[PDB]
Amino acid sequence: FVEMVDNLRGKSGQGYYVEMTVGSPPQTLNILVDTGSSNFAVGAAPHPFLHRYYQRQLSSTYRDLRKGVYVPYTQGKWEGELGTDLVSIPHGPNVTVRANIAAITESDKFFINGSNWEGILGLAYAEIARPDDSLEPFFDSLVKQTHVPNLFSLQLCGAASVGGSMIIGGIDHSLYTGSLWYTPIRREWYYEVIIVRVEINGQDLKMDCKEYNYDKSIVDSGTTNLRLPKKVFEAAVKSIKAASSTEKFPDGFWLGEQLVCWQAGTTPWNIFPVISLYLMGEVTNQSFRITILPQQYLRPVDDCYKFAISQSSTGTVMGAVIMEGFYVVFDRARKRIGFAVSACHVHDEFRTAAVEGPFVTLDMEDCGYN
Repeated sequence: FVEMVDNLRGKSGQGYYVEMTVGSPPQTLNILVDTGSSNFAVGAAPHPFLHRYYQRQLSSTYRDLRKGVYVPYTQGKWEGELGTDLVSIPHGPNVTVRANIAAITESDKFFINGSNWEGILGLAYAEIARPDDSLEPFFDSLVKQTHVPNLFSLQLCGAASVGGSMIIGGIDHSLYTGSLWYTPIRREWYYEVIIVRVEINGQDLKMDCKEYNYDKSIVDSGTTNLRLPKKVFEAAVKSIKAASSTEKFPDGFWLGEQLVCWQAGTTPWNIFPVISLYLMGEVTNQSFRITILPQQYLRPVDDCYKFAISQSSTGTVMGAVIMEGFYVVFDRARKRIGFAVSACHVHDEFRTAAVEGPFVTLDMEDCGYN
């Protein structure tokens, strides 16, 4: 696992990517680690934003599936030709597997000009893969063709360049402190979990827990911000404004638009509240909680910061904002996701992030949306 430590790189806001090789001979490509999707797709044509791309014709092990794939978006998309080839992760488990690969030949609003990645590794379940759930995701193929345990863990460390670790097939004790707590994976499509309570500085936000998971909550390394549903968002902001009312900020700030700056080294951390998310536990009526410091939802860009908490309309998304404070274990074998304080999170000299429990929480099922 020490071979896999620090195997993730990236640029602030551009996601985390891991190095991979495809085809024979091996072609090196940087791939985005996305637990919010399920396709392994890489650029396979000279799009101007790409440092490089997958060249099928040069791989003796490449197999054309004579099938196309089209993945839409809010207003963009990527499309390509399906196939399979030998895939490997140089700084991962010492194995090689034949996996489905979507060679991207055309796309819009997908690649980022100036980024250093050329593809995406969707680690979620087949259920949301494209064109349909028959296209086996990379991880399923990794597990079914080798003896790598069916689980991976992520330690996203933020900072400009960012770094992290994706421990494949295991858990590395040196990446976290305290104990690991597990929440059940409600359903195997996205990495869906259930939030049963939210607190700001220790004070309940007083809301029906169902509003916290409307219309779902997921753990997504592919998203940058902690995204809360409207009702929840406004409630959270109203509460954070109050806590930091000692100072005023333009409406643009609370919208991730306009930023805020303070003399280098004089950021008033103490005036920003800590947020607590209570997740359903492994035992009936039992829950646990995770708390992020403001250094988590106030990401840098003299010191300037941008509100890293935005509203959503597609449910709660626990992106880098949340994940960067914890070591997240995607225990696929046991349908659960574990959290523990990350060994690389940024902390105050007074307040400290945490993962604690147990707590007694009744009718947690009711929090789930249907």
